[PDB]
Amino acid sequence: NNWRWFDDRSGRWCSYSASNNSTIDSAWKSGETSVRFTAGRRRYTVQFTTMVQVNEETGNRRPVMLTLLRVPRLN
Amino acid sequence: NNWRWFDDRSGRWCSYSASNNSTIDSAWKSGETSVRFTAGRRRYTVQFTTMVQVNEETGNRRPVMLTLLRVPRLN
Amino acid sequence: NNWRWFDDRSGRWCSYSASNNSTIDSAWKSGETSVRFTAGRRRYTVQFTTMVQVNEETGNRRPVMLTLLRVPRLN
Amino acid sequence: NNWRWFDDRSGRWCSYSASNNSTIDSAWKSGETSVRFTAGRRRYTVQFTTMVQVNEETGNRRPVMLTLLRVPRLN
Ligand SMILES: O=C(O)CN1C(=O)c2ccc(C(=O)O)cc2C1=O
Ligand SMILES: O=C(O)CN1C(=O)c2ccc(C(=O)O)cc2C1=O
Ligand SMILES: O=C(O)CN1C(=O)c2ccc(C(=O)O)cc2C1=O
Ligand SMILES: [Cl-]
Ligand SMILES: [Cl-]
Ligand SMILES: [Cl-]
Ligand SMILES: [Cl-]
Ligand SMILES: [Cl-]
Repeated sequence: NNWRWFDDRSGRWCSYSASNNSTIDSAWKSGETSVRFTAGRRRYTVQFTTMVQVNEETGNRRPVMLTLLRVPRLN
Repeated sequence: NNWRWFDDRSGRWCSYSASNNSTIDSAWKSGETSVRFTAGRRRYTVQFTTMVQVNEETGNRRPVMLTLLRVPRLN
Repeated sequence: NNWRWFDDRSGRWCSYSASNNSTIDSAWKSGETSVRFTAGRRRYTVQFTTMVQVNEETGNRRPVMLTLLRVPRLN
Repeated sequence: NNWRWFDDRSGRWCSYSASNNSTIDSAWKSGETSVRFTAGRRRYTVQFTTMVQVNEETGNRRPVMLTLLRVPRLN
């Protein structure tokens, strides 16, 4: 679960479901500029060119981030 | 201009001023867990452990992001 | 796909097979410090703390790298 | 500091001198596709499009890497 979306109501970064994270990450690795996914009766588009998620039912925009692991890894 | 903060009023990622971007990036590269800066006579702290900017007067939290350069570089 | 090992004979970075790349990347995302994989019966270990692949039949150490895609993505 | 070159005699990644690391990192941040630097009587070019250091006299190719900081930062 490496992708996150920001919830401005709670003021915290939130995780995607395992399947939505996998849909987003597969599109990210394939070079697509955007990806759609469904969660709890809403369709969303993650726009990779702006790092913003758009709720396609309401139009609400929430920022997204990709977590990055340290290189090299610590012992 | 590698650091950005999300403005939920405009629905867009926003750039820091050149000096605030430099202040934030120098603290990021030094391994600090947070950094202080001011903009428009207001004080903020960027918390690197949560990737959020905190308005010190209101407590309002806005997300932040670091732009990343491709490795390897494209020709 | 995203992991590469350096071939000193040819002087080039080389891709892994889709299956070996998936094995390495799953272990990378799970926080493991190392991962074993095979190319047929030939055994290898990728040591994430040193970013080196050890050929477990010859003992030869080849460096490894993880490709990093640009954030945000270009249009 | 943050750039490293692979020493296949010892089988390990090695650091650049502080000045060579600064020269490489300044060219990296400026969008250049390559950078030249010296170490005593040795002359090198780091090719960012292939992540390889080339000895200008002999053509010997040593792979390079850029260390990456975790995002978000750990406490
Ligand atoms: O729709 C809203 O108000 C807020 N919201 C999102 O932005 C979002 C993104 C992904 C998932 C998921 O389960 O993967 C759930 C949600 C969710 O509830
Ligand atoms: O939260 C607010 O008060 C709104 N707001 C910010 O969050 C912020 C951060 C950076 C700069 C800058 O000039 O570098 C300006 C602003 C700004 O207008
Ligand atoms: O000459 C060798 O055996 C290998 N070798 C290099 O490729 C190299 C590159 C930069 C520096 C430095 O001091 O910045 C040191 C060396 C070094 O020792
Ligand atoms: Cl939403
Ligand atoms: Cl090598
Ligand atoms: Cl070998
Ligand atoms: Cl000499
Ligand atoms: Cl050399």
